[PDB]
Amino acid sequence: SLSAAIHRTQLWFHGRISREESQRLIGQQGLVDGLFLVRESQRNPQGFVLSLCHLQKVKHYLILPSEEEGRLYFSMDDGQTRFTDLLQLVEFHQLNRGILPCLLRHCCTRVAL
Amino acid sequence: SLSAAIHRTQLWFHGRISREESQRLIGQQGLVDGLFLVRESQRNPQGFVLSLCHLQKVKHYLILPSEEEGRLYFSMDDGQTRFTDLLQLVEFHQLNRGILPCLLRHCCTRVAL
Repeated sequence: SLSAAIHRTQLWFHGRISREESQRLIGQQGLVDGLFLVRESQRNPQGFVLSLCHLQKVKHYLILPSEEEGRLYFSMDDGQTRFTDLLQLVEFHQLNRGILPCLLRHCCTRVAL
Repeated sequence: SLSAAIHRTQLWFHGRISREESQRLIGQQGLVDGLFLVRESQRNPQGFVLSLCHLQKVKHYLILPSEEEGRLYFSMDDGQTRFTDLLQLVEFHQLNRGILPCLLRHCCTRVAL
C-alpha cells in the first residue's frame, strides 16, 4: 500500500549534500552492507557520486556526464559502462555489481515513510 | 546535465512531514501558483496529502488508499478519479485540474539541487 503508493519515487537521491554528510547519514543507518545513496559531487559539481557501504567502509564513485551522437550519458568507469540517467544506473547495479564491491541493496534516505 | 541525470527521481514526494513543515517549505521556495508537494499524513497512518499553493495560499488534499475487490487504487475524491500510485496522480494533474484549483506546475523539491 505504501510500497505501491511510492513505487516510482527515487528515495536514494540526495541532491546537493557533501561527502562527509553521506558518510554521516550512512554511518548512522548502521553501516549496512549494500546501503547507498546518490548525490551531487563536491569536487566535480557537474557530476554525481554513488556513496556505498560495503564491509563497514563507505566508498564514493564519481559519475560523470558525457555526450555521444547527440545524446547524454552518465558513467562511473570513464565511459566503459553507460547510462541514460541515474535511475538506469541504480537499477542496473541493484542486480549487477559491475565495478562495485557489492549490489545496491538498501536505499539510504532522510525521508520518513 | 542535472535534469538529464535526475529524470525520473520524483523529488515532489517528501514522506511524512507536518502540515506546517509543508507550508514552511512551500513558502521557502517562493509561494508560486502551482508549487506543490506530496507528503504522508501525520494523522492518518495510511493517508497521503497533496500540498499545493494557489493564489498565495497553501491547500491540502487528502489522497487515500482504496481496495475494491483485491485491487488497490489511490484517490482524492473517494474513487471518482482513480490512480495506481502517486506518480500517476501527479502526472495527470500536471495537465488536468480535475478537482484542483490549478495545475501542478512546480515541484517543491525534497532535496537541494
